[PDB]
Amino acid sequence: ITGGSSAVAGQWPWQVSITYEGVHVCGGSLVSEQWVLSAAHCFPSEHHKEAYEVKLGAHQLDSYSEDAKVSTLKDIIPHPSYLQEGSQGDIALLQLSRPITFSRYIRPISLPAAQASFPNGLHCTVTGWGHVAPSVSLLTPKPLQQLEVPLISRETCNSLYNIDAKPEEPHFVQEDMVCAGYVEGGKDACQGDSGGPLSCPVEGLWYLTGIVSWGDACGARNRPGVYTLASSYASWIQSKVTELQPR
Ligand SMILES: NCCCC[C@H](NC(=O)OCc1ccccc1)C(=O)N[C@@H](CCc1ccccc1)C(=O)N[C@@H](CCCCN)[C@H](O)c1nc2ccccc2o1
Repeated sequence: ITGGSSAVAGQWPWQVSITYEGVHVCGGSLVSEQWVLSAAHCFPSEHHKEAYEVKLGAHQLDSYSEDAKVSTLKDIIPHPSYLQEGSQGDIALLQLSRPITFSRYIRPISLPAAQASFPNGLHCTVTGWGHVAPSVSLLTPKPLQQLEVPLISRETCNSLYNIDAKPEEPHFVQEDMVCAGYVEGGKDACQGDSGGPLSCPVEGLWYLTGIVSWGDACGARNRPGVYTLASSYASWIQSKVTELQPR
């Protein structure tokens, strides 16, 4: 996250860190005791399931905490429509090896229904431990960063992405995607934020509106972050989780 601030411990208790071979690669959002939602693109086919971990209840990734818990994965379920980068369906259900116990620092975020609308301009928050500037990693001890971002329609977003575009480097915001951020840049999600929450306030609660997906250069003007809409997958998530792990 570039241009944000450090959250306070426990503020975003659904935020998880996903690591591959012990290195943070992506965020995720806890959605039940044994399920995490992240980005499909965080889980390429060449990676081995056994090398992933999920760290929950963390604030400073580098700091010891008796509140943080680390898990392996039993299942990685990318949405079947995700074919390649920029594809629709950049979303994955992750089943933890075992169920965790909710705590003050580990709590799920509510999923929106399929027809949840989050209107343009809504001030949502994206969080993560990804880069704080182009190719600049968050400094140890890696306190979770947060950034308030207003929602930007895919239509506006597409037109912004066209400004000074390289015709070879296309960027198309699809119907399952939304943007959020600022036309002048300097404030966005960045590399290593992928997979994490865009959390939006609705009726006193917080919903997982978006999953950090892609953009252009960290904090580039005319390039607000692109997110997969969780609402687009609410039916699929409910179906998958209900069949695989009925309550
Ligand atoms: N390197 C600086 C420049 C980065 C720009 C790049 N854009 C791009 O390729 O457009 C292609 C396109 C073509 C056609 C239609 C649309 C899009 C980009 O966003 N790539 C994603 C990962 C790949 C990806 C690309 C398209 C879709 C889905 C996934 C990335 O970096 N996502 C970050 C979060 C970024 C948050 C908003 N800026 C997450 O944290 C993470 N995923 C990563 C995977 C590997 C390594 C680092 C990663 O970081």
